[PDB]
Amino acid sequence: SCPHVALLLSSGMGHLTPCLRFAATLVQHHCRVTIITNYPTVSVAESRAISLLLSDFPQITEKQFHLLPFDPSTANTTDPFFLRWEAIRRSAHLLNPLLSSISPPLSALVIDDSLVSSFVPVAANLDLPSYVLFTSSTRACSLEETFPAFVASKTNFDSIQLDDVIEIPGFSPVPVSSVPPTFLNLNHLFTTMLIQNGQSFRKANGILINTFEALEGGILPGINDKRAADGLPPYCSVGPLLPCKFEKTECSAPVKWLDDQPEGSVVYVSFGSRFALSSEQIKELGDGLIRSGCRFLWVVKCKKVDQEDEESLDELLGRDVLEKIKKYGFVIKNWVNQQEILDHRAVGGFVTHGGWNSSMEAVWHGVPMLVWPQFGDQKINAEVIERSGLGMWVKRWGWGTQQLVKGEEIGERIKDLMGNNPLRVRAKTLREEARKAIEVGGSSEKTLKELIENWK
Amino acid sequence: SCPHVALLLSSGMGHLTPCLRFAATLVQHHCRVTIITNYPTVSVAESRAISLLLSDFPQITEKQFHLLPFDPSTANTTDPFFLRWEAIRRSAHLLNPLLSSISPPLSALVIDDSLVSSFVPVAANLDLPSYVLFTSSTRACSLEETFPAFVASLDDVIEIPGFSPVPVSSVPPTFLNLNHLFTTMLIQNGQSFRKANGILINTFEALEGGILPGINDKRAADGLPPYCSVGPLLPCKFEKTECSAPVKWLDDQPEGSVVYVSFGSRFALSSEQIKELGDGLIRSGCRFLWVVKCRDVLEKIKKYGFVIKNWVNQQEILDHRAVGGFVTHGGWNSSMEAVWHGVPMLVWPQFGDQKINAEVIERSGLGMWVKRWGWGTQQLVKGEEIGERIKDLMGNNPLRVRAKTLREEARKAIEVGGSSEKTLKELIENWK
Ligand SMILES: O=c1ccn([C@@H]2O[C@H](COP(=O)(O)OP(=O)(O)O)[C@@H](O)[C@H]2O)c(=O)[nH]1
Repeated sequence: SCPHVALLLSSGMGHLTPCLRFAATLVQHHCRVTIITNYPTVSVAESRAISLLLSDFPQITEKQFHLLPFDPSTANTTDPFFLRWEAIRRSAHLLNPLLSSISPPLSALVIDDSLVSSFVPVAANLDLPSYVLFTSSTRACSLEETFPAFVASKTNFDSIQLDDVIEIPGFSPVPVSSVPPTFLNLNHLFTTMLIQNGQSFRKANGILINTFEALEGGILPGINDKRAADGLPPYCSVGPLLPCKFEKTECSAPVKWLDDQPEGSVVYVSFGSRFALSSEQIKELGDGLIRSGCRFLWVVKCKKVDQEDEESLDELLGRDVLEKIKKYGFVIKNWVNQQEILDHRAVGGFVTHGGWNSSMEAVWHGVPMLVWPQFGDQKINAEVIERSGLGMWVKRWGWGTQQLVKGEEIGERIKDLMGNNPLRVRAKTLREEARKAIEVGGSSEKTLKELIENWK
Repeated sequence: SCPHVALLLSSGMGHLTPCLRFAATLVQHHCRVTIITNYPTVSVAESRAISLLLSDFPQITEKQFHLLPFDPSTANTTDPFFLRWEAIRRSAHLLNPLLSSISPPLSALVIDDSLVSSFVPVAANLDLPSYVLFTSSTRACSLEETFPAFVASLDDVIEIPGFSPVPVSSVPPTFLNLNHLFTTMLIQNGQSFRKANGILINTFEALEGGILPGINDKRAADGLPPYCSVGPLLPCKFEKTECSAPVKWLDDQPEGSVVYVSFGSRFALSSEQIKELGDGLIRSGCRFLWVVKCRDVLEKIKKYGFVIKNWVNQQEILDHRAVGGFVTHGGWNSSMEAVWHGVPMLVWPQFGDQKINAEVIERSGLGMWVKRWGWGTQQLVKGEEIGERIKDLMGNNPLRVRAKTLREEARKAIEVGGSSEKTLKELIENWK
C-alpha cells in the first residue's frame, strides 16, 4: 500500500525548500506524492527548484493551482512574497474541485504553514487529514499559537513595552524585542495572516517541524504529553530534512575556489533568499570582511527578488572598492548552492540572518554560526541556536533592518567566530546527533514511521 | 497500491546496465523494487554501479543471493562472466526460500535472459508472473527463440518469424559450437522463453516499424508470450557528472566535428589493430575522442584528438553537441544510447550478436555497417581503409537527418501517450 500525499506550496525558497525536501523524503519512504504548484513564481529560483525536483523525481505528479486574478492595491503591503501568499489564500474555494480530480485518492494533505487558515476548512470538507508543515523552529511555532491570545488581552496594543514578555508553554518566555517588528503593527497583512494561521493549527491533525529531539534539549516529549492532554495536535519532528541530490553541482565556480583554501578558514556569508541589506550596510559589511583577516565567501543581494536584481555590484560600491574586496575574498551576486558550500571542508563558519533552513543546514554539516537577525522569526531563532551551543548571537546589534553596524565592529565579531572553540566542538557533537535521528531507530525517522503507518 | 517487483541480476556489465535502468524506470512508475545481487562481482564496474544505484534510490532494497560452491573444472569455457552465470544457475533452487521471505508480497519476477531456463520454474512454484529482460534487439531475440528448433534439423539462412531471414554468417561464432557452455545455455534458454509471461525488450515500436503489434497477434494465437517494448532505457541520475576530463575537451571543439570511438567494456582490440585504428583516425583528418581498452606518435596523436584508457560516461559524451559520429562495436545498450541522443553510428561488429544488431541499425537508417570488415576478433582492418569510412560517416547527411527523425520518435515514446509508456502502464496495471 502506498499512501497518496498532496503537498500544497506557497511562495519563497524559505518555504519551498523544506517542502520539496520533504516531498523527496516521502517518495523515498514508499509514499505517492503530488505537489500543487502555482505559477508564475515570484523568484526564478523557485521555478528552477521545482523543475529540478520533477526532473529527478518523475514519480512526483504536479497539479497546477490556478489562482484568481489579483489586485495588489487591495493589500496592505508591497512585499511580493506576502502578496503572493494572499493571492493563494483568496483562491481557497477553488482547491476543492481540484483535489477531487486527483487519482488515486489522497490519504493526507500537507499544507504550507502560511496557508493553514484558508485551506484547513477545505481539507475538512473532504474528510482529509491535514498536516501543517512548519518551516521554522518549534519555539517559533509556539509563539505563533500564543500570539492571538496575547493581543486579545491588551486593551491598547500600542502602549506596550519592549521589556514585556509573552509566556510560551514549555519554552523560555519570549521578549517583545524578539517578536517580529511587524507584529507590533497589527492590521499589517503579515500580522493578520499569522494571527489567523496560529488560531487554526489546532484544527490540523499534526504539526511537522524541521527539527530533531536532541536539538531541543529533550523538552519536546514532555510538551507533547501536555499538548495531548488538552486536545492539541502533536509536534512532529521529522527533521533534519535531507538536501536532495539535485542540489549538488560539483563544478560551481565558488566550489572550485573553496578547493584552493585551507581547512576551516573560510567564512561563508549569506542573508537568505528574500532579503537585501541597505546600501550603507552593504558598504560597511564589505569593510568588515577585510578587517576580519579571514578568507570569506560573500553572497550579496541588492533586492528581495533575484529576477529584479539586474544592477551590477559596480554601481553600488564602485569598481575601485569592489575590485579591492575581490582580492581578500570571493564575492558573488548570484544564486549559489548553499548546502554544497556548507559541506565543503574549507568553510569554518557561517554569518547568517537566522533563517531556519540555513541554520538547519549548518547543524547538518556542523558549521559554527554568527546569527545576525534582520527581521521576522530570526531573533526567536537566534536564541534557539544559541541555546544549542552551535552559534553566537550579538544582541547589541539589535535588528539589522533598524540599526546600522559599522565595519570595525563586524571585523572583530567575525574574528571571535573563527576562534570560538566551544562552538566548533559542539558542532561536531550536534552533527552526529543529527545523523542519528534520521538513521533507522532515530528519533526523527521513528516519528515519520508512525505517520505513514496511520495512512494506512 | 504498489506492485512489488523483484529483479534477478546476473554477472556482466552489458547485462547489468539495462537491468539497473529498468529498476529505476519501475520506481519512477510507482512500483516497489527489490534486486537480487551476488557478491563478489566479477568487476568493480558492477559493484560501483549497484552501490551508486542503491545510493540514489534508497527505496530500492537489496537482498543478496548466496550460491553453492562452484567447480570451474566442469566448465566448457574460461570466460569469467559466463562462468559466473553457470555458478548462479546451478544454485537456482536456493532462490525459492529467499523469494518467499520478501515483504511486501511480490507480484512479479524479472529475470535476466541468461538465467531464464533455470529460474522460470522457480517462478511457477510461487504462482508468480515471470518476465524476461532481454538485453538485445528484437531481431536477435527472435533468433534465440527459434534456434533450438533449427538445430533439430555458411551461405545458409535461418527463418525468423517476423523479420528478414538471418544468414548463418550473422549468427554468433560460438553458436556453431555445441560443446560450448554458452551455446548450451542459449539452447536451453530459447526453448524456455515460452514459459515466461512476457519478454521485455529495450526498444520502441517506431524503431522496428509497426511490426510488433502484428507479431504479437500471431504470438497470442500460439499461446506465446508477448513482446513488451519499453525502451529506450534512459541512464540513471548517478550516470551524469557535471564535468569530466573528456567533456572539458569536448567544449573546445567545433559542433558535430568529433568522432567518438568505443568498443565496450568486455571487449578489447588487438595490439595490431590499435596501431592500425590509430593511424586511420589521423588519416581521417577528423577530431576524435578515442577509448582504448586492454608510442612516438602517441603525443602526435593528441594533436587533433583526445585519448582516454578508462571507464567513460558515454551518455555524457553522446549528448554533447561536438560529437557528430559514433564508431561502435554494435552493442544494443550503446546503440540505444546513440539512438536516444540522435548520433549517427558506424557499426563495426566484433563478436556476439553485433552483426545481428548491425542489420537492425542499417535497416532503421541511423547507421552504416561495413560488411567488408567482417568480425573484429577474426579480421584485421588496415589504417587507410578505416580513415576512408570515417569520412563517409562524417559527410553523410541523410544519416544525420534520419538520426534527428528517430530521436523524436524515441523521445515521443517515453512521454505520456507514447508507444513505450503505454505498454508499461498496462503491464503494471495487470499486477495490479
Ligand atoms: O544564495 C542562496 C540563497 C538561498 N539558498 C537556499 O535558500 C534557503 C533559504 O532559506 P532560509 O532559512 O534562509 O529562509 P529565507 O530567509 O531565505 O526565506 C536555504 O535553504 C538556502 O540553502 C541558497 O541555496 N543560495
